[PDB]
Amino acid sequence: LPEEVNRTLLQIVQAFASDNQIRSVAEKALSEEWENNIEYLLTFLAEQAAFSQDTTVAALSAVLFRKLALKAPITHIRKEVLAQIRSSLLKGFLSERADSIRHKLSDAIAECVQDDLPAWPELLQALIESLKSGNPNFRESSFRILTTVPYLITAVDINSILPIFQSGFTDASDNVKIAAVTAFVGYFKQLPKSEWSKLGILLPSLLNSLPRFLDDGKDDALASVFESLIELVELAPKLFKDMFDQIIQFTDMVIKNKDLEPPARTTALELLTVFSENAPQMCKSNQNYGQTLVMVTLIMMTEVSIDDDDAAEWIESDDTDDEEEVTYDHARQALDRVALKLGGEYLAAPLFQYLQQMITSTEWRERFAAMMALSSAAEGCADVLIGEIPKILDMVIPLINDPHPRVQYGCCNVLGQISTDFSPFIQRTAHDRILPALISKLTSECTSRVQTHAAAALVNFSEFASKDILEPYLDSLLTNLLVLLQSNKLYVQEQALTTIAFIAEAAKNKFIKYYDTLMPLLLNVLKVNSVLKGKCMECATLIGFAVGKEKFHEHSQELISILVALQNSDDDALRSYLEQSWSRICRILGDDFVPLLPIVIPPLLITAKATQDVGLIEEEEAANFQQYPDWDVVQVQGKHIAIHTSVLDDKVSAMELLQSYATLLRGQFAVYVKEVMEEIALPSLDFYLHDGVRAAGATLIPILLSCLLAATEELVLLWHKASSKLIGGLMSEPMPEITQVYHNSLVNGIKVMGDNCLSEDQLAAFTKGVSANLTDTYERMQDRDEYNEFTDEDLLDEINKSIAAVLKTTNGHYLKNLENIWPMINTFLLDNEPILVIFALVVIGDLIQYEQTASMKNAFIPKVTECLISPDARIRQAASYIIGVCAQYAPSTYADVCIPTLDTLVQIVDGSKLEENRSSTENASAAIAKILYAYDTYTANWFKTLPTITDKEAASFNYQFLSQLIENSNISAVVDSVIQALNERSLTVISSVKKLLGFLPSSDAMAIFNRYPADIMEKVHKWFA
Repeated sequence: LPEEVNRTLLQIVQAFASDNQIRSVAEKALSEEWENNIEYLLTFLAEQAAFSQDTTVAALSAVLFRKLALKAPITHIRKEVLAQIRSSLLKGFLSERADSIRHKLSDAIAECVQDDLPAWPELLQALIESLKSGNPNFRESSFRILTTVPYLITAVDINSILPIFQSGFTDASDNVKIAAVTAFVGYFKQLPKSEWSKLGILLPSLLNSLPRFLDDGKDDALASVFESLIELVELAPKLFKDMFDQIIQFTDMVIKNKDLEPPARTTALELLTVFSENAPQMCKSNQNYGQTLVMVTLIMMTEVSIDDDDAAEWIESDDTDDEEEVTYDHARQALDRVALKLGGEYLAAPLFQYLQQMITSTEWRERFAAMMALSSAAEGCADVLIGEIPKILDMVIPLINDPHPRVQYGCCNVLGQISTDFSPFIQRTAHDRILPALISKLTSECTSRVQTHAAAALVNFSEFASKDILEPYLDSLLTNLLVLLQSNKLYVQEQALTTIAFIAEAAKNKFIKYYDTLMPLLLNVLKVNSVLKGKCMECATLIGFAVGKEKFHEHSQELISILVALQNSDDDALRSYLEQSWSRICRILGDDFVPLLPIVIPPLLITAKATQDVGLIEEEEAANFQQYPDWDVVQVQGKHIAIHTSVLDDKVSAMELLQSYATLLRGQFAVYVKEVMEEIALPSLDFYLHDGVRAAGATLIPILLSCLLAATEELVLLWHKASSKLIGGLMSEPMPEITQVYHNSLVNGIKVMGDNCLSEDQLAAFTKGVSANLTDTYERMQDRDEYNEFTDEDLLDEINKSIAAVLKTTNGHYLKNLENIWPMINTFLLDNEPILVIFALVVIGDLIQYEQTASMKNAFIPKVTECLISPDARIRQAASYIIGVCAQYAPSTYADVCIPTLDTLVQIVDGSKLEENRSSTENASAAIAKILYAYDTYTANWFKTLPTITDKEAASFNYQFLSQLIENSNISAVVDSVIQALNERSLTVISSVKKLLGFLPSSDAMAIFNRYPADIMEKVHKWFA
């Protein structure tokens, strides 16, 4: 560099070390003054990083160099100057640099290796030498560069690179070892699989180098390696098959060694568990995984109240978790997660081997652990455990009265967890065992923690319990809970209110009995602490719904005044109990809520208008932004962003409430429609960073319209704006799941708005979207390895609904646009994948409903007649509906196919009468009835397919036909066929039947409804003329 340039830059970069003022003045100077100067700047910084004897200036420059070299970008730099930079960087790397500075140089160097940059063979050469150096920092930094630039691994000869890694794993220095493993795993995460087979052979060397960490007592570094291995299991789990037992045994060995600090034990557990989430067939196929996993997690769950056998510290504290019981926490999460992926088929047996034993230990911690373990595994193993239910209770329930209060707590928990996981069956079956067990723990004989947890477990039970089942136990439950309500400890009171609330909600009308006593107790609590009052308001309004409006009106006025007070006064946890309560009052009050809207809606508007609160951010400026629970950072197109997740979640919550107020208030909500639609719903579709928002936006639309419609041009303006943005969203929406919501949204919009609600350019725009969606679905299904082991059906189901909706609103005229995507529809019809076939068949049936299709008759009847006798009942269903609809709307143009196939329909109609394909064969039945109407042996066949109970449109036709086959000793089958249809709520046919019964003796007539029980004879009486 020119000598002047140097001291200019030297001064500025020295201003960087320091204060805001001196350091911002330097920042300005650089960003304002320094495409004319970039290569000088780059050259300067690279020289500083390489040669400056000042640590701080050196570091700074290296970091700056890295930042500015991406921004440049490095590609657009003069070959002449790249070379100089590369050489000085390399010279600095190979000189005497402090460890931290070599790291930064390494990362700068990485910025100068790029596929389209001129070849840099000096780097390869310097790395090969450095890996052989006796200075650990040279070795570490070399693997680091191969971590950042993994493609360099491909550029080295295979017979050099393999020994490089084997040496890496084996190195004297732990830091070198960590860097080699990082680099090794990094390889897999940056290169295509076609390249993997080339380092894969090394996994054994890596695994074999593991026990050495334990020998050296270097378990903290073991944890780092376990973390790289965790990533490798996600990428290439199969690679570990057949060294499988050796990693399993090794992690077993480590987890059991309980004077290791926990990091190495918890990461080893994570390694174990992650296999089940990435290679379930593998873990299932070896008995040893399940066994080690269960054994190991049971041990860890024992690690509670350490050095505190009485649990003194725990009885005194609140019912929140002591998050300092880390290994215990990890163990239950693990057991849960594995159980979920492998199922009970695979782990009930090993689990129970160990439970039996620990249940009876004299170590309380083990009896506890057994409860917590069952409790963790229960969801996952539901499939098997749902039928070992009395056996479970026999083991669990004795401990309800265990000497030790934590075992008691433990027992309450299992009863709670199980009540949820085995619902609704367990409510029906075990109330006689469960409720008394729990109720007995409510008494003030027991400790605060246990009483509260028993009360907690009662919520779990109640969620899925019948009012009828709970009824005999209410008095007992209530009297006990009232005691806890008076407890002296905040948390006991709070749980008591919540338990009462949720019991009440289940009890419904059976709770009316208890209302007069409870409600003033509740009012007094309110008049007297945010969670208490919120939990109290929640309890009051849940009680209010359970008892109904009239009864709730005894205190509603006062309650409402307290709500208002609470809302407008000087925890954000309260805001929610308030919101949900107002909303619950509106479900109780019906139209009487309307006066309250001006209290309740304004705060919801504010929240529901939160903008996409985004920070276009920088690489380092992330990991710290990531610290916050309330924030998450993602990458859009390489360049990153910080999104305030909490705020966006809150927007959704508020939109949900706006949506339910609209749904219940209907016409009454009309005053808000324009505001919510334009300032909330619609802008929400452009929230590309949060799909909940986008979805809530779409579901709001038709509900808003329907509200304005019921009250009253603006409706049209709004609808036009809305439908347009939905349609345009169909082409640009990346998530198929959201795409489905838009279509469903349009269908609902169309049903609200009625006839011809869409314009011609809209219809064309909807077709491109439909086409893009059909295109992207085909391409995803043409997807499905050496290393690895309904959202599409649902989307297509909805697209069928939108197309039908659009056809109906246009009354056929959409057939013109429909021609453009016939190639799509055709490919589908003759693919193999049954889902695409069903889609196309269903579209086809819609086309025919609107004799102008002959154009195509020749193209799809061959496939339809195939489909008729497919193994797949959903295919037969779609096909027969098509044939039925052919005869109905296009009778002369399809007379030739319909009558031939008529025999096929008599055959398909005869597994037919099952639940699973009752659907299919009911359509066939209706299909033949349709044909017999459009154009005697056949009709007698048809009859032997009644009654029709599952499909509504089919049933509609068959009994219309049955009514014509009459008005223009089968008599008890005739009547029954009809009674069954009504009774099963599938579908004037009655008028025809009356006349038939007229033509019989009074005693013959009466004997038909000999068979029928009282409840359906109550209904029969109220059906007849």
